[PDB]
Amino acid sequence: QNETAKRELEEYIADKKAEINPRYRPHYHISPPVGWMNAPNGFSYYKGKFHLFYQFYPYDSVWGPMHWGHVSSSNLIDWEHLPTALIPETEMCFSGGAVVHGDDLVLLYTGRVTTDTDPFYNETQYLAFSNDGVNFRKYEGNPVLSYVPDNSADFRDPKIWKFKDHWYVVIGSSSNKQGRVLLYRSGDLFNWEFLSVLGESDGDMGYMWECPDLFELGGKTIFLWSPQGLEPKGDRYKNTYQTGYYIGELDYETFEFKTDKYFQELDYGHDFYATQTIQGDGKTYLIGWFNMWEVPHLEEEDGWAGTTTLVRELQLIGTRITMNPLEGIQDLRTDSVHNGDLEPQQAIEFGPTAEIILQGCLDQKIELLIQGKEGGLVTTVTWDPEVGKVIVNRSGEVRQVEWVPIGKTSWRLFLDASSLELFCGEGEVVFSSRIFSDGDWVVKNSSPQTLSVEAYRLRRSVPA
Ligand SMILES: OC[C@H]1O[C@@](CO)(O[C@H]2O[C@H](CO)[C@@H](O)[C@H](O)[C@H]2O)[C@@H](O)[C@@H]1O
Repeated sequence: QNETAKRELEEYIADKKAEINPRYRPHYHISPPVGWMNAPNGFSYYKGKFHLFYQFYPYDSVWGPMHWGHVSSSNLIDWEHLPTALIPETEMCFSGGAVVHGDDLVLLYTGRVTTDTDPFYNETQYLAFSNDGVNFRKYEGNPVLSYVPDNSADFRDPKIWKFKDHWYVVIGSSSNKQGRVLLYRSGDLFNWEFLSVLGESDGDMGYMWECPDLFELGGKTIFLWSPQGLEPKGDRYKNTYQTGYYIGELDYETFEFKTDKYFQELDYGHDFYATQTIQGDGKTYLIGWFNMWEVPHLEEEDGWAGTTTLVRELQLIGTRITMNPLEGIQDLRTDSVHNGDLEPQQAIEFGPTAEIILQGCLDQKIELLIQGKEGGLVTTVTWDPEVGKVIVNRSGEVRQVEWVPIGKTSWRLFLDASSLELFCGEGEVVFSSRIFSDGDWVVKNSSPQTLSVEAYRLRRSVPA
């Protein structure tokens, strides 16, 4: 590693840290120490700790020359910052995965380099290694994988896993302005054999397929990815770009992904894009970037942008991936703020953090009004039984979906200094939206019915 380049960045961060307005900084969501965060990267388990990286531009609250930020956790709730894992050189350090080989945590990441031809960039897969889980050195012979079908300039966001005697990777690409994902495999992590175009847009599924993922859940293969170029369709695909999944079966003989290509959005909120998953304890954990491309970031002017979501546990119930907060998220709970009846127009007061478990009768309207103690911008969460929809109105911008409850009719709502995550029922309908208002959260019952509300303040689990 370049000791000069590193030390200079560590001291830029340690100094720039004092200029970070804390007003919107999350208490219990992963945020960059300073500057810009986008897609989470290389979700891994190495030496008794979950490791997570992320697309990181230290020097400003907007996108720029891509670094890998780095955090670790015992419980997937509390996270410590580590030194910047990857600093760009000739290549920007674009998204990718991480896997444990020997004593080593191995990062497989896309290196984007400039060119002087129409695309004006090229994408290949770079290796970096660590034995201490702190310092990362790039492989002398990078890139280890350069071949992409139709010589497409788009070739990014490898998700690597081990099955039998091979590492497999799914990688995002385009061709004739159609999104696609490519399956490769290696015996040694250095030499990569192309297997198949796992899926491709027929025209209606966008021009680029970012942050692909592939894993088993509920006895099925999930292809989870971030397509760009979907048209809004009724209530769906309203965000700048989408994250969603196909259900099917990956055949490890034919390397064919057999699916009906029934697309579903994972998260119905305003600010959900680009996911990572890991499997352990017989569970499937997922985390996403808690922002959206080409829309205002109200925290930008405070010298930072972006958080992750809460880590969610996945299940496949029928045809639906449910998301729920971690079983032990209740460890965040400090003060018990409310229990039982919350009458019409009655309000609950928090600090910057809130957990609310609410139930009403689904025969009548449910509505929460969420706003700062000192007023400012409003977010409303509504059950409208006329249309059978959950509606998150974030400062006038609507996200809504039909909700057919699996079982539980209760909602679990998590507020952080500048975020909202609504888990409806058993997690079949989830909204993740960034929210901003003036001061400590006040939540008012706007419903024409009394709600049952269990409410807590939540402690910090991440740095300022
Ligand atoms: O930081 C690059 C990293 O982010 C992803 C997913 O968000 O792609 C981004 O890259 C470009 C940044 O301007 C955009 O063209 C693209 O739309 C944006 O999503 C990953 O694909 C990539 O590794």
